[PDB]
Amino acid sequence: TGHVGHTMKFNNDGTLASLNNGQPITSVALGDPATNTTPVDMNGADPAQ
Amino acid sequence: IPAEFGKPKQTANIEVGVNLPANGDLKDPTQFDFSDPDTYNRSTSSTIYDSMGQSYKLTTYYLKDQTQPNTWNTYYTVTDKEGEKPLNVAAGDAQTPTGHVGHTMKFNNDGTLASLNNGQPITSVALGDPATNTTPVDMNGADPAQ
Repeated sequence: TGHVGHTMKFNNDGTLASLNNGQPITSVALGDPATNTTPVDMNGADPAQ
Repeated sequence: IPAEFGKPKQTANIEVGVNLPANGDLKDPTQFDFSDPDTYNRSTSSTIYDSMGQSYKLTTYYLKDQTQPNTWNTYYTVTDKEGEKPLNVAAGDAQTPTGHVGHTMKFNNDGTLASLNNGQPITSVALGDPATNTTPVDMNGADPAQ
């Protein structure tokens, strides 16, 4: 359906192994129609947040 | 014993400070018509005086731009005894197919003012001069170049 998340991996002892294949987790712009297929209706706020 | 005594002074500077609703509906700049309230968002009334002391009603119309975010279109109209004649700005950056010239207001994401009339001061054309305005104000013998 095009919903993009991130994967969290853990070791056998319960400790954190990896997050998003080692890349920082940043989301696409909330109210920007050019980058997000479902832009947030920001009601005049900054769409690039 | 005069009923009215004073020296009339014409209106030259009008300082307006307003807060514009950020959640208001977007409007079409090209479809603006001061006779149709649904084309714009808000309208305020102000009273102005000519050189001879006649009172006139100045109605200010605010439109929220749909094409450009955080952008507002503001129009001016002068009300005389024949009707409500729109007032045009000489160098305003808000233009309509109907020939009504306003000025554009841009705002930053934190809510502060970003720019006014592309950085140029707001000067309106002469009220009663038919050579400068397509809709002259009938100033009743007062100064037409105000």
